[PDB]
Amino acid sequence: GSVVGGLGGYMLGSAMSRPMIHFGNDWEDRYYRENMYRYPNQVYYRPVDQASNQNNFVHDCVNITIKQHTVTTTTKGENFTETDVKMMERVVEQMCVTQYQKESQAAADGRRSS
Repeated sequence: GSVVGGLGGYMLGSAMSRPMIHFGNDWEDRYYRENMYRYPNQVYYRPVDQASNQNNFVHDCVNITIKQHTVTTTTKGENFTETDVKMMERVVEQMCVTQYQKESQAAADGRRSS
């Protein structure tokens, strides 16, 4: 899975499932579900050595995977709205929270295996 000219060496995760978010609003929970199939399954990441945190890895990951959904995708027939992107800021966070933990464990525990 490519990008607009790579991202400077960024890696790409395995496909993932949809998180159950708990926004609090029934309109969000509905809207989320009404579009849950359109959200990404995979997230880009950087390797865990130089940066390594649950903040910066995960913020940038949202910015990035969203950007691929904004430009690598909206120029091929997609057209996410503000509200769809606002949902995506959560969906990719949850995904890249796990991707961070996976990559960290697979580094620290040595189990380099997605």
